[PDB]
Amino acid sequence: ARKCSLTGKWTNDLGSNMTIGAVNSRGEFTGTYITAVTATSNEIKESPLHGTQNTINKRTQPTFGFTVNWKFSESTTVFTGQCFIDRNGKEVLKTMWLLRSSVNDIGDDWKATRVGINIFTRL
Amino acid sequence: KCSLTGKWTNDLGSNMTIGAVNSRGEFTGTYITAVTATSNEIKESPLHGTQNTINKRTQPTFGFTVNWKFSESTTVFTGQCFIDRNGKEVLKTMWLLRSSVNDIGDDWKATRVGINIFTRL
Amino acid sequence: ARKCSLTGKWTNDLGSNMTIGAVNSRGEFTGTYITAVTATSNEIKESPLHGTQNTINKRTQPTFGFTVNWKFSESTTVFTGQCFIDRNGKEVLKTMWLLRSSVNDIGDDWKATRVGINIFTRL
Amino acid sequence: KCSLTGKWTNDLGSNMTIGAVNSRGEFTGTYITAVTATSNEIKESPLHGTQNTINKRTQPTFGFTVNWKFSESTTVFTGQCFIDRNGKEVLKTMWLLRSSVNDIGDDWKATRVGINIFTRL
Ligand SMILES: CN1C(=O)N(C)[C@H]2CS[C@@H](CCCCC(=O)O)[C@H]21
Ligand SMILES: CN1C(=O)N(C)[C@H]2CS[C@@H](CCCCC(=O)O)[C@H]21
Ligand SMILES: CN1C(=O)N(C)[C@H]2CS[C@@H](CCCCC(=O)O)[C@H]21
Ligand SMILES: CN1C(=O)N(C)[C@H]2CS[C@@H](CCCCC(=O)O)[C@H]21
Ligand SMILES: *[C@@H]1O[C@H](CO)[C@@H](O)[C@H](O)[C@H]1NC(C)=O
Ligand SMILES: *[C@@H]1O[C@H](CO)[C@@H](O)[C@H](O)[C@H]1NC(C)=O
Ligand SMILES: *[C@@H]1O[C@H](CO)[C@@H](O)[C@H](O)[C@H]1NC(C)=O
Ligand SMILES: *[C@@H]1O[C@H](CO)[C@@H](O)[C@H](O)[C@H]1NC(C)=O
Repeated sequence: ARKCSLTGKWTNDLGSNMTIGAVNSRGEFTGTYITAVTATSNEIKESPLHGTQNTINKRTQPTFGFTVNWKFSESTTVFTGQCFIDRNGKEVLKTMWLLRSSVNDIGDDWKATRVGINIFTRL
Repeated sequence: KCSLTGKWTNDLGSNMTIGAVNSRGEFTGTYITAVTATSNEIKESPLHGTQNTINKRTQPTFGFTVNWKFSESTTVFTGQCFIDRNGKEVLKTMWLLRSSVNDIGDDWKATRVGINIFTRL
Repeated sequence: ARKCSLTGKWTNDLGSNMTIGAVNSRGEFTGTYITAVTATSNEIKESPLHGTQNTINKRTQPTFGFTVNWKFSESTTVFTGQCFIDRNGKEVLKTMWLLRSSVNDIGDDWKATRVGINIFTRL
Repeated sequence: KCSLTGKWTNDLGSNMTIGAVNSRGEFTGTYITAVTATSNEIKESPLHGTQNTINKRTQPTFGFTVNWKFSESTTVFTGQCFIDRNGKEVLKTMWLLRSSVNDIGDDWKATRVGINIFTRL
């Protein structure tokens, strides 16, 4: 088995691209995220992401999570998933995400959150 | 106006502290739990995230990741900080708890979802 | 303790009310859903729901699922959960839901689904 | 022109069938799995749902509930029926798997979520 590393350049079937840097010995990493599309009426810009990889038992397919701090809207996405060596020997990030929109009144909180799923593959 | 910095709790009986929020929107914090999805002994785990600063809002959205120290899992949270006129702050979140699975054909059952409100503790 | 039954009239935090009729031998039930808020701009009609309670091992706190076929929107909400006897001995539906919007292009499927959670309590 | 009625599969190897959809949008179908979250023997299971017929879309939304016959669980699916240039149909869906828990204090860990595409069998 290889080790499934988070570090490097990734893409998805939405055509978003994301780059993750070194993971430090606390599991932290930083990177950038450029989306191809958007839920808002706003102009897209690349954005920073920050997260961690779980290092408990030093697993080769670790779980992780990261936050995308969108720099062109009031939104936040969080991703969480696992870095897998797929059947064909490629590393793949299997993720799910929550997209939280900003709402003006707490009475609209019920509808502020979308969910989805994305595979990331090495670009 | 609404700020993430503080000690906070939820109805599961978890306590979370988040420290100061830097110019870039970043913070760190701790998360201690009382109930789990594992048999392993509970340890305090660290957390990192960001609050969105766009248009300098007073009820910002945010996300963070909790890096479990007692299991192989990872939980992410995202929500929005709501404040009233008395300055009562509440964090309305949803979360995803990703378990580790040994084989990729098990990925489908690895993700649990739920919501939690956090109150000032 | 008591059998937690879905049959009856319920309410939530959002001010929605719903009535579930009798549960049949197959665990099927039908009902109506009347909402006090939406994520559209139309006028609220009462909407039909249909679902099932799970009757394996005849649990007193059964899981269930149902579909709300919105009569004033091109959307569908599904709910799934468990009928509990709460701490205070009152019957409660603890549910999670997905709200699926119609999108016009397949490329926009990603953004079509919201998620939340609601307790229902007896009206 | 996108319709639910048919025999379907997904990448987990479950096959579903759905019957005719009546004027009231209702259907019934069956669901057979090859993998489960349970240790019990798989049995085929019934499903019930509706397609949304408002403004009579060629690509309607829908939801259904799978009444598991071999565990105490319920799964609900919701999505949209997409049909392409040549009549190729696909159902884009998302689901919630609700497990049974004994105490209300355990409600929080009871729901998993995922996504699946169904294609014609
Ligand atoms: C493009 N996307 C992507 O590659 N995803 C995996 C999903 C999760 S975040 C969303 C984009 C959000 C921009 C924020 C906003 O519009 O509020 C979508
Ligand atoms: C106590 N909890 C809490 O405050 N939540 C909002 C939910 C989401 S994280 C979960 C605890 C997970 C511990 C790690 C593990 O069990 O592997 C539960
Ligand atoms: C009122 N609601 C309610 O009692 N919920 C638990 C949530 C789940 S469905 C949504 C209402 C949707 C109306 C249909 C539409 O907006 O297209 C919201
Ligand atoms: C095979 N599956 C499938 O085709 N899915 C889309 C997922 C969501 S339901 C689950 C099967 C659950 C069986 C019941 C149980 O384990 O209690 C899995
Ligand atoms: C993703 O990468 C490709 C290849 O580098 C580039 O053509 C494309 O524009 C990138 N996507 C975005 C959204 O910038
Ligand atoms: C949380 O806070 C209260 C008082 O500050 C304390 O009694 C309790 O033990 C703490 N919870 C955990 C899970 O350690
Ligand atoms: C819910 O029922 C209550 C009491 O019967 C009533 O005041 C209210 O109108 C109902 N809600 C809606 C949205 O119809
Ligand atoms: C589903 O359909 C395929 C194609 O007919 C068949 O080989 C397979 O056994 C079926 N799967 C299950 C779980 O019944």
